[PDB]
Amino acid sequence: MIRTMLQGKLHRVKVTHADLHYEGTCAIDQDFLDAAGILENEAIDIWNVTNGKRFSTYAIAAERGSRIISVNGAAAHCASVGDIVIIASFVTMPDEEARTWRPNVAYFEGDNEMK
Amino acid sequence: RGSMIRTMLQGKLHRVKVTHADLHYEGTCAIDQDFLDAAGILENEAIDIWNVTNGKRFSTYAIAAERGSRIISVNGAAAHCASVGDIVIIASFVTMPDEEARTWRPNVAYFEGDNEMKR
Amino acid sequence: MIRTMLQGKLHRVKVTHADLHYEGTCAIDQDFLDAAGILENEAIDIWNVTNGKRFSTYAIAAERGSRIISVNGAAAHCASVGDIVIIASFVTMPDEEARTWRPNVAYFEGDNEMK
Amino acid sequence: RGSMIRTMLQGKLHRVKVTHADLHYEGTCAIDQDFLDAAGILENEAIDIWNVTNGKRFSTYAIAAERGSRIISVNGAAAHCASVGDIVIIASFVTMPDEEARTWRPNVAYFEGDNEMKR
Ligand code: NA
Ligand code: NA
Repeated sequence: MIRTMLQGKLHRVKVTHADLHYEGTCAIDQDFLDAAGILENEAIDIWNVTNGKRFSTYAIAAERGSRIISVNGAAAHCASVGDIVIIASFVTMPDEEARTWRPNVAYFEGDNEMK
Repeated sequence: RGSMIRTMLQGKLHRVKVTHADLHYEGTCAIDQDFLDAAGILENEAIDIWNVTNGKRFSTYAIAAERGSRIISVNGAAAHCASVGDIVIIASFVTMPDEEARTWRPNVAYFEGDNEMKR
Repeated sequence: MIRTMLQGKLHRVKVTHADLHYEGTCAIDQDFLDAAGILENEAIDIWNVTNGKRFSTYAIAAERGSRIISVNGAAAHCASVGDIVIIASFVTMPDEEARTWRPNVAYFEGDNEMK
Repeated sequence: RGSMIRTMLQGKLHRVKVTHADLHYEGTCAIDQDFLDAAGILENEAIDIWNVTNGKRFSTYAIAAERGSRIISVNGAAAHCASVGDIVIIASFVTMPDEEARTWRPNVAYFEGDNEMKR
């Protein structure tokens, strides 16, 4: 059987931009994507610690070192600048592999400073 | 064998406008076949609809509307989630192994006006 | 690439029972499951035409011919007796097969009379 | 090859009670490893939580809490969706080909009282 497993997680990043009108696509500092194993164009779940909203989208890379978490398009209805969110992706694999799988978790403090 | 499988954006229709929404007398969401083609979306494929106007997010499937009709019809229970005039994003996601995912290019079609696909 | 496709749909069935406390598991007349290709223990989506709620659960079989649609446990917060719902399941398959895939759709009127 | 793949209930914890819920200082949901074993749920597996008390439904993942702790800890953003004392159902779903799905038996564990697993 095939299991759905946490691939990686950005833990407690702060939303830095949220534009309904002008922008549409969610964007995340490429360094953060790299640490969590999350890919450009991959499905992600965003869990908003500030307001409790939970939604699914995909992200593209923001510039390395920018520390950007940009939640745009329709998703701007779900997060505001300054909200603390958790961003996760999930992968599937057979049960035998899933039993030893290790996700990639990156922790943040302050203004999206990775620990 | 046993490769880790990613869920990736296959394609999307960016900022199409809902043209029809009927709760009672229709059920199935329908999208102009030309639009489905541009986004690589199939008839009967699962789609996510993200409503830019009201923020609602939901999952359904679509059938093809007549080519050239420019229809985006959100019917059945989903008519509680969108209305005629609303701007929505319609996406489909596929699964593939990690290596393919890392160079995958989604099929994105951009819209304006009367559901005119931009060049 | 692997596509997620509609497997089958029960179109406009009426909820006949909704018990939060006593029962937990959603149940559907086995004849209806058979017509839609939906399996016992399969993930299903329920889209409530009456109140707009959309949720995911799984169902077990109710007695053949009972015409039961029972929405119980936590899901009783999402539907009431008399609500009209659409129940769907989805399967995955490769793109090449998905292009010709045909879902199983069953239509209903009145008191869960299949057409 | 090309078999149609079903999403099936793998297992569930039926009517466990939330024992801890911390928004700010913790993130990860945790479940007594004995409970994970009984339901066939893995550490880091996607789970659905259906809150019997308040009707909220959400998806997350769990890590193992100490065996015998009887912990059901719903933390991070998910602490907006459950509270200590709430009765919840925790399910995981797996995928498999249609033939296997048709005879698949989910791993269901039933609870009462102080998160006591019924025989
Ligand atoms: Na407009
Ligand atoms: Na109790």
